Amino acid sequence: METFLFTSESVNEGHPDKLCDQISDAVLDACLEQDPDSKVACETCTKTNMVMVFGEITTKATIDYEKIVRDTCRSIGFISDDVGLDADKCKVLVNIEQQSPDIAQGVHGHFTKRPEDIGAGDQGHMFGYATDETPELMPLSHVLATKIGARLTEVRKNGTCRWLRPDGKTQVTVEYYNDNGAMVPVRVHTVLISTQHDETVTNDEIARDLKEHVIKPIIPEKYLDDKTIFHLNPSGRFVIGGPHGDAGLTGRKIIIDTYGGWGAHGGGAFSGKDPTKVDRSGAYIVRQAAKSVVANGMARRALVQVSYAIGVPEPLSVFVDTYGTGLIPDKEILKIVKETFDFRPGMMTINLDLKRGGNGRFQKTAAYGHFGRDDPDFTWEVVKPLKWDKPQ
Amino acid sequence: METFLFTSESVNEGHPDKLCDQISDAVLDACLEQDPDSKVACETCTKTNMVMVFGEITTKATIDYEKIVRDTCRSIGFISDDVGLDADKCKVLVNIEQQSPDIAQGVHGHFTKRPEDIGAGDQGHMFGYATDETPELMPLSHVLATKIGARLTEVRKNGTCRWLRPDGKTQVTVEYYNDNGAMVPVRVHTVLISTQHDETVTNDEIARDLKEHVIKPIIPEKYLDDKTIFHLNPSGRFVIGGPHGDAGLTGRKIIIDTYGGWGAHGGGAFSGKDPTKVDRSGAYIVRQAAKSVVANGMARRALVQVSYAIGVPEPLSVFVDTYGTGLIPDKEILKIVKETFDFRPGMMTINLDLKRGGNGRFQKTAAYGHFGRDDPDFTWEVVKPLKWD
Ligand SMILES: Nc1ncnc2c1ncn2[C@@H]1O[C@H](COP(=O)(O)CP(=O)(O)OP(=O)(O)O)[C@@H](O)[C@H]1O
Ligand SMILES: Nc1ncnc2c1ncn2[C@@H]1O[C@H](COP(=O)(O)CP(=O)(O)OP(=O)(O)O)[C@@H](O)[C@H]1O
Ligand code: MET
Ligand code: MET
Ligand SMILES: [K+]
Ligand SMILES: [K+]
Ligand SMILES: [Mg+2]
Ligand SMILES: [Mg+2]
Ligand SMILES: [Mg+2]
Ligand SMILES: [Mg+2]
Ligand SMILES: [Mg+2]
Repeated sequence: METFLFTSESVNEGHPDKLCDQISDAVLDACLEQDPDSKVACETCTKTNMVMVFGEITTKATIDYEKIVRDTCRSIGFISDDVGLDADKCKVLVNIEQQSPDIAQGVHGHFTKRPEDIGAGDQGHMFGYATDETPELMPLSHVLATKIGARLTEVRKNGTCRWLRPDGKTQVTVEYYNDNGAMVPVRVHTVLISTQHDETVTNDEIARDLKEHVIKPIIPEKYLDDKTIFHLNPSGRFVIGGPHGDAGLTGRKIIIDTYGGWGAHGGGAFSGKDPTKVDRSGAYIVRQAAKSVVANGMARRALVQVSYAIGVPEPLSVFVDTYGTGLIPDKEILKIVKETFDFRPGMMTINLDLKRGGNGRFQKTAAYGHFGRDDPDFTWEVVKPLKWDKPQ
Repeated sequence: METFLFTSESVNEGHPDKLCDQISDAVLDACLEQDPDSKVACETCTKTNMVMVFGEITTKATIDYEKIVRDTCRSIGFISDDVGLDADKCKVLVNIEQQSPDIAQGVHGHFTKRPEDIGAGDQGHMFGYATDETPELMPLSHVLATKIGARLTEVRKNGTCRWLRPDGKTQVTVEYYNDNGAMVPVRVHTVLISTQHDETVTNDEIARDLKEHVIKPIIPEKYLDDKTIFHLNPSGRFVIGGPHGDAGLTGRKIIIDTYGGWGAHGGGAFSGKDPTKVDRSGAYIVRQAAKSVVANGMARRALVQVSYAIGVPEPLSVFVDTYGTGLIPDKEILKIVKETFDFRPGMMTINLDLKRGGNGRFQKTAAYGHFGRDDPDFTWEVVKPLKWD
């Protein structure tokens, strides 16, 4: 049986880049809760004892940027210089201005353009992907790395591993077989975790606890064997973490946000962006398309690209590829996708309910990936029925 | 003839995200020039009247961060509030500290580990890609978007289009034919440019000038026809730009830095990173491997993944896929790539000469893409001979 090794990583919510995504999306949530028509382009960065929120917001909302920043950091567990950032000591810089009027006239006519006439908030390209290899129609390498990172957070919060600190990363190498273009996981080859820790725990205790409390409960037993490789805190010490160890920025985890290196990426970040930014609304809709093609049994795997021009409602290009797993030709799947899905940003916003913030609607997307989640707020995970001649 | 549409974009050196990449790599260059063993992790961000350099540097170098920032902005053409940032008046913030000692012990033993023992400076995965569809073994959608963006900067600087301002973007949609897994460009479907401009030029003049001075000189005539679509400054006004129009950050153009959506990306940014950061040295080596497989005639297309753990010299995984274009099996190409290439970071650094800064060695990688360039400083663009039958 010929196989190959494919690797995906993740980080948890205490990773300093993920912190920035969550602050950017906490700001988006706060704007939309008061003004659903908010134009939001909120970037965040962090380093030792410093968070800065910067970029462009036009909102009728009254927003306390400082509070949102400190509250977000506090909830993730950045509550002392000892764990790499103190939410209640750190400098909070704010360099927020209104959206460029040159952008605003072209995109939405300063909040006068009707939904079907709203232009793309910028140019770019976006991909959606789905694979039948997991029930959430996501790649197993990604899913396993992601769920391990979430389990790492959970055993700190639930008091199972009292020695953990917020900042952690994971990486899973899966051995795969190609079944007529479909991806069939064989076994997990290598599992890696690097997690921040206090000074009370030995490397033997870290290794024991990570294997028993974190990795074993998440990876299906059928994928683990006596030859599976384990790298557990390979640096040998990870006491210094969060912004103290490593500068964070919004949009530096776009592959961890998406498909772990499977499918494709157009390069646009998600977090801190209102849905006129097709970086977000476009990627969500082409995930809905890719997932719908696979969930309807039209294909075992699907990749969809869309592209846009700033100020133009209609996409410049659309493609569908099923890696030869389609039960009808890709040209016919492309025709069905284009008849079923409205790629116009004004339409995507309403059709996926993307102007709703609050109850951390977008903050939830900013850690543990945007795709393959079952929370009803993830509206682009809802499968659309597709009209086709489905085999008996 | 059955075809499909594939789109790639670019931005030029005046795009605020690309400005950040160039500042981050200007800081790397400046450190390496004095201290080749500099540990550099320099992030940059920018918004109206403000640039900030932040992250971690351990260097024996004496560095003027403010001068490097202002010189980099000045050279790109950010010389007034009128064109979106004033290199001589903007606030320059600096939050640079030394590398975490916890990282330093694990990666390089505080500058004591020998090359073969240097660990990956972090975990992660990187892909390299090559395609025989262009002489540079890069995807045509990416190459055309990139070369159009570079021509856009050129006609501003050389005084061909004097209305231009530094900040511009491109996108090209190519109609492709699949030839048994190989990619064969048929024609250019859609060309888009959005460029910053002064108040002295009409939208009709912009469209005329961009077609005649920027697009026509770059796109091969064989790819352009009467049905090619043009979007030329479709927003209708792009007077405000650079940091004034839009916040920039290092590492927010990783697809424009690489293959324009072709192949794959592991998510690691390049700019501001010394070569112990396998995000950079790992991506460079797997581009060299993918390109070498294609240039040796082993395949018409090649994707190579490598992955690492922090502190471990040897990669955790390697894969080769030729999209069914391989003339020998992918398992055998993987065996030749692993016998030919040394993926240990301490060895990659020396083998690609990545500790040399100066004459903007890394600053030049920080706009117009890291791959498919002819400049001899792009050491990873050198084809290695591969032994096969
Ligand atoms: N008035 C205008 N009309 C058209 N384009 C404009 C414009 N003002 C600015 N732009 C361009 O649009 C660019 C934005 O590109 P991106 O950086 O791709 C946006 P982003 O939302 O930060 O997404 P990213 O995640 O891809 O960085 C600006 O930096 C500039 O080149
Ligand atoms: N001592 C240590 N041992 C192991 N891991 C550590 C560590 N100190 C920090 N790390 C982890 O390594 C992370 C670095 O993750 P990344 O953000 O991927 C690095 P980067 O150079 O910024 O690349 P990027 O482009 O992927 O963002 C830190 O944020 C932290 O989680
Ligand atoms: C076209 S620049 C990208 C969007 C811009 N940041 C805004 O505020 O809408
Ligand atoms: C493992 S954290 C990423 C690297 C870090 N910025 C450094 O200073 O080396
Ligand atoms: K960093
Ligand atoms: K931005
Ligand atoms: Mg990072
Ligand atoms: Mg106060
Ligand atoms: Mg973009
Ligand atoms: Mg940007
Ligand atoms: Mg990384």
